Amino acid sequence: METYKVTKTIRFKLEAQNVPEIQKDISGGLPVAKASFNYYTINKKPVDFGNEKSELESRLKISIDTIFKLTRENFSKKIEEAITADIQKELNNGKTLLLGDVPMLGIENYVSLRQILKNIKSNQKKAFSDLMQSGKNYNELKATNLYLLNTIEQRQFDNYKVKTNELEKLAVKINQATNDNQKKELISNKQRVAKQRGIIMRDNFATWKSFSNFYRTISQEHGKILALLKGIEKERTESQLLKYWALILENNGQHKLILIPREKAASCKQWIASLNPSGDKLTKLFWFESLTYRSLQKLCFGFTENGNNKFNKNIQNLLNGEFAFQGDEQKKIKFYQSVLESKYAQSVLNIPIQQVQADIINQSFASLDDFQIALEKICYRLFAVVEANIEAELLKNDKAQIFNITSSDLRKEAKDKIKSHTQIWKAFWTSENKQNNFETRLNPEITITYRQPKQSKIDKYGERSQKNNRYLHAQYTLITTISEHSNSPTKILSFMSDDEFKSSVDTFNKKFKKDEIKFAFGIDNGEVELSTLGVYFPAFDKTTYKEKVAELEKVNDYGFEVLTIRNLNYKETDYNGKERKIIQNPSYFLKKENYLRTFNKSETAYQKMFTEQFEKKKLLTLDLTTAKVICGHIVTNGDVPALFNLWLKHAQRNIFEMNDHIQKETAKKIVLKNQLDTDNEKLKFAEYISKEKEFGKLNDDEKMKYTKWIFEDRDQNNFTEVENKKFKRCQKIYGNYSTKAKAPVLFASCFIDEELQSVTDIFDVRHIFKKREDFYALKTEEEIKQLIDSYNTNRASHDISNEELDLKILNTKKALVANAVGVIDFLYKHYERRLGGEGLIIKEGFGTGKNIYRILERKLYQKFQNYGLVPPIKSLMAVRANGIENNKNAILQLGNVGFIDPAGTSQECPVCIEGRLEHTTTCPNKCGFNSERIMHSNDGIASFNIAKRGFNNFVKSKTD
RNA sequence: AAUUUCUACUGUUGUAGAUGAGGGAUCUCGCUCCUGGAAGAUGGUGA
RNA sequence: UCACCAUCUUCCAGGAGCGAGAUCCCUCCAAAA
Repeated sequence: METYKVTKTIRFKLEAQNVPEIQKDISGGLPVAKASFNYYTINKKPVDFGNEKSELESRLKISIDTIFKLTRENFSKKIEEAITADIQKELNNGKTLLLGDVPMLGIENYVSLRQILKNIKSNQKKAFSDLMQSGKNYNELKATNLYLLNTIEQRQFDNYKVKTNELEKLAVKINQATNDNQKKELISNKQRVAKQRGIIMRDNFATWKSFSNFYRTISQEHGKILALLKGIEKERTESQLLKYWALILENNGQHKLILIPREKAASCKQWIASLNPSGDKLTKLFWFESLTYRSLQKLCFGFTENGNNKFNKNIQNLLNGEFAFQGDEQKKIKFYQSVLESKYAQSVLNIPIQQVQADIINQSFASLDDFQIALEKICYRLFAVVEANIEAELLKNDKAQIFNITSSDLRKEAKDKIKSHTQIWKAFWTSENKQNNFETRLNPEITITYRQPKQSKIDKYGERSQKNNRYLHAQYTLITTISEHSNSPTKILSFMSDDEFKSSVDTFNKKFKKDEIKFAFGIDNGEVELSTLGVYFPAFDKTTYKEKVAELEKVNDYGFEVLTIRNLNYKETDYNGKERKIIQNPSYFLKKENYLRTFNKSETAYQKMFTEQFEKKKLLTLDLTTAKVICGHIVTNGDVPALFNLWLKHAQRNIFEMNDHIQKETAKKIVLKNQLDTDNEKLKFAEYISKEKEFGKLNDDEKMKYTKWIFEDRDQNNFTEVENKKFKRCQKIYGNYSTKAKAPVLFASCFIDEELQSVTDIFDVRHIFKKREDFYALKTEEEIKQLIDSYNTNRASHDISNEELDLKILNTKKALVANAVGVIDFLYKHYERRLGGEGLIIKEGFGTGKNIYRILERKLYQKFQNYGLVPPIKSLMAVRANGIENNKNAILQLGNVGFIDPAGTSQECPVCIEGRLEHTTTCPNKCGFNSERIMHSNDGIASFNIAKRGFNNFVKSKTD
């Protein structure tokens, strides 16, 4: 399908060769210099600007008389007069009524409208509050000046006073007897009490409420204008760093940067243009020139109204501003064509006269866009010169400054696995690009950043350590931005209104035909670990159980190949006398080349190794948790350690905040256990894992049954379907704790000063830690327990702040999701190629309404956006809406992406549906299904079910 | 504890993923200090 | 029994200073001696 004007920021390492001027000025990257490839774009000198402040001031000097006309709210004349009377008080001394800003805006004589409004608001509430506390009556109220409130009904305040009274009563209960449990309880109640009171006040008070709205109104304009000012001022850098003309020099397969002083710029070009156009004399020079549709606009119009722009002065006859071109694309296009056609234009706009003439001037266009694209399409020009001795002449005369561009990839051309970003940069220079009319486009703007090496790793840690690493040094980082598929419509769905968006996206969705679909994936929502994955094909929809099972027996025909690690413990010794462990990075044992260079072994040994250490399988599901791609291979257990780190930190954070829960001076004994015995603990736990709203509807016996339904076998605790359904609805976080099944979990209960079997605080250690077999290879459970035990009491162990903890976690999350995105991308390609069609990525519709999952959602989307299978959009998380509730048939579609309802889960059998089932266990209905040689675990059945339903919903979905 | 990515693991030239860049307004909720009022426990005030 | 003082504490309201989070919009190529 089509492609998009995707924009990608990119960056490279800079090395100083000669910086006579830059070095004069020489935590994170710091801007130091900004430069452009376009000799015209430099000419926007800062001085080329007026005193914009004064004009904006015209928008701000509101008078008292207009204020009531600035609001949608309706006020009784008496209320309006009172506001005016109040304002008259405030009208004293200062006269310049303003929005409110830096005194530079309006001089100290200024008074903020917002503040005055906020003032009055505060005074009224305060006055009212103390009246309340004093215990006066309605008549008292009426005799007061509370214009905002004295209009309040006799009825209403009754409530409020009563309620107020309630707070007083409650307060003495808190003044006295100082019992925590009840005091907390009491505080809760009061909080509630206050909640509704606010509701009451907020909602039931028209004058108050109205005014509230009024204040909430005035602030919006102030906010809109303030954004403008900030933008303007920030952009309006009086001494803006943009002072250099950017050039490109190539030499010996390496590219160099050149920055020229502005003053010298002019003359430079002159000298430049006199040289030969082509050759193979080693040294080469480059520069950019182009004209843009967007610039035409700003050339043809703009300052025109100001009487400044001299271009339009000379073409007045050709014309009536841009706005005059109302509902007529043929007018603008022909207008423009004339402009171009205009020799005068041709005398100063550096354009391909011949080319423009042949295609632009000569031809007509169906729509404005078409014209636009062509313009910039052609306008983009790349110039080259061949001559030796160039750089010294530039240095000798032009006082130029030069930089070197470098990376890991650059410094070895002679290899295959180049990083994805470097392709772009490389591909840019190629002739084929030029042949295609500069498909890939370099924006004419660049950035230079400085980054002081971080102290923390310098002195005693890498410097004195004599390490190989180069973070401790000074660095110059180049920031650039590139385009893809520029020669394509700049389709934007962002700016649409309500009804508009839905139509547009639907039109988009029409691209995909129901018969084209060949396969559909599915992503489970399970929180036991990251997630689980499945795939489906329509052919599985047979008519009878026997047909379905037989079809399901063709995994050799439909499945995907996989490699599995045999022995994790496996390790070797290299040619340098150090142990390598396979588990830590399998690649060293996969890619033949690396193996040889490391271990000095022969081809046959490699072959024997390969065969012995691994296994091959074909499956219809997968464990996404640990999955990674290596050298075009899928491995379940590729990266154990990534998970491990995740959990560990997981543990660290939750435990640390538990102790740091202002647990001051109280012996909140935090005890770590592998299970829970008493009902008090169990009941105190199930609450954490259920919705309080639905929890309150359970009785004590139901609460007891719920705990048994959690911590006890459900095959013997004969709960009813309604009980199960109620429990499922109560369930908040999906999980498993069946007795001590193959995923044992810990617990971090917190006794209160002793083993008092009545009250406790228990975070589900599902937030803290879980145990898996695989980890053992890394560390022994005893070592694992000892380590974590450090957390609970060892305060000194917490030498690092949260600011680090959080970002470590956040980035750890990023890494997993990145591995995930790799596997999913790989798979998609495979099937596509294998079946010659497009598939559907169906995801459990977890959203804002209902953390990784959000992340997973996002990054997934972007990997697919470069493919153009999905619309362009503001931001996925600012899109989603209703239509995702109470329907097993519901579906939301965005391109090939789709969201559905979470009703129903693993239990539904693939074949007989109704029979509850577990992986490795035969169907209770004896339908004939088996999961022995088709899936990997229990979770696989779920991800199979979700796709099955998702595809059925998609076909059911009808635009008809 | 080799990095445009120091972002992941291993590790002085590997496997993956990386648009992102900058920036700002509004609104809520947590924690400290200040001013006034409410309201409460003592000891002196007159039976 | 009542006006004020002594003492310490709870609460609300209002103001300032500090911290976290949702939600939205913009930025990323143009001139004459």
